[PDB]
Amino acid sequence: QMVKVLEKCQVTPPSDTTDVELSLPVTFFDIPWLHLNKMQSLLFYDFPYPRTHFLDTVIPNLKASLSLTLKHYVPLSGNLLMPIKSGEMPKFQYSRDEGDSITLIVAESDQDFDYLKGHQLVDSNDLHGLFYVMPRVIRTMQDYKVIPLVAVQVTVFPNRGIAVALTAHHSIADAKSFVMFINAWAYINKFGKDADLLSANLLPSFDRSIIKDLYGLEETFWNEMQDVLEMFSRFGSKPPRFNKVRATYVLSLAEIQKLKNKVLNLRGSEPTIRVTTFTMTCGYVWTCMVKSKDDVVENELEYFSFTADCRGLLTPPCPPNYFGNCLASCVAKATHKELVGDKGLLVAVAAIGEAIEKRLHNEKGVLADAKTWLSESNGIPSKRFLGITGSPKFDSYGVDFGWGKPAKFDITSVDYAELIYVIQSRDFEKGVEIGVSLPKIHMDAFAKIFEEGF
Repeated sequence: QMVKVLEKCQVTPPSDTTDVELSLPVTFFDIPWLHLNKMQSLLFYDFPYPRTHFLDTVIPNLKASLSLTLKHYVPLSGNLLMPIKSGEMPKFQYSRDEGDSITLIVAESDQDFDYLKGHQLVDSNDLHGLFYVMPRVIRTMQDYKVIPLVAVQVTVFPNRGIAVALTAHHSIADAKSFVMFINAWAYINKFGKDADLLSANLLPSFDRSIIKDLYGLEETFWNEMQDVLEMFSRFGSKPPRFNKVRATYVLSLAEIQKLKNKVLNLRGSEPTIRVTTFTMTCGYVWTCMVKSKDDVVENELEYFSFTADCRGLLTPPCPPNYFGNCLASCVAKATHKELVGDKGLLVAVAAIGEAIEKRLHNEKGVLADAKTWLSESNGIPSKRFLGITGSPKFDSYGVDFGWGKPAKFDITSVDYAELIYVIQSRDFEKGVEIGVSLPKIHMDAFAKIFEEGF
């Protein structure tokens, strides 16, 4: 590692313009995600300015803007409170009398910045190295442990660029919500204290009185998770040495059409299939991902799990800007023989759409079968699995602290699993950037089959 830390500090919300306390409940949507304490989000920026300007001006204004935007995102300055004793339930808490506050790390790195941001093969470890390791438990009260929610590590590459590296506990925000926060923080820094986050649709909602647990999912989800939380809680927070490299792929909207029509042409008349930019991009990626395994050296089932934002399907109406987890587990299944065969792309896209219709588009309600979300996931062999985090809906390249849009946005937390992430493309309007992570021998296999599909 060539990352040297310059300063560690604490960012609090504004004093005397906040409540001394804010307690927040743990809805049944948040419970599946309680054991995941890393939802990393890296953002590289071109910054052709002297390290002096960085420290003199850039760090203050970020420290400054972060404080202001915290008065609208208060829970992010608090912690998660995990129960130590049976019969108590988790919660979120911000106590200003505890000096609750996000840890900012001011760092300086001496690596090649144009390398760390590129789309060509990038060592995944170099990327995890730019993130601060949040503690597992910052203090133990008498009912619950206190687990931190957010830390950011700003890191300068002198005369090259800046890398903003955030780390959120997955209990407090899903992909949509966490990107809203990053975009408010950027927005208030760029424009200033008199920045209208409401008008910009970057104003959260923490009211969960309208989140109602009508199917008793909260009780069921807690008890299934009990086993998981014990096992996964004893993982020291340091990033393991990943034997995985990162590569980045870009599809135009037109290259999605070349995939769309490829599916339509493959005589997908028989049953009409739903063909969207999302189901396309996964469909094609999953198909390549399955084939890559073979070229490295069966006829079992391959699974592809993804999340879906229920905020729009809930009842009562749940605000679009509701902050927190609000996701649905979807698991496509398909035959290895079929996904690698002549109709592989067509099989995959059909499979992914057939998973949303039974789950999300379940014409009986989203939560109708939700007592099963937690018990399908575990029935996936780790050997036959693909996952996708993020969504083209989220404005990942709109995070502009005042230096321009980002050079790259990397959901770095993918390496912890057989995952890919799909992000709004930076340079193409309705395109997508697909972040893939694989060992290099494997990764070469992927890209080959990825290139050949056109």
